Amino acid sequence: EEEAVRLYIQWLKEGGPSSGRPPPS
Repeated sequence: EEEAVRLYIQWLKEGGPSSGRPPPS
């Protein structure tokens, strides 16, 4: 897809909001 979204993915992949880290843009 990209990298931008990909980090959302990666974010989400590691738990997203449940992980702790802020959403990537």
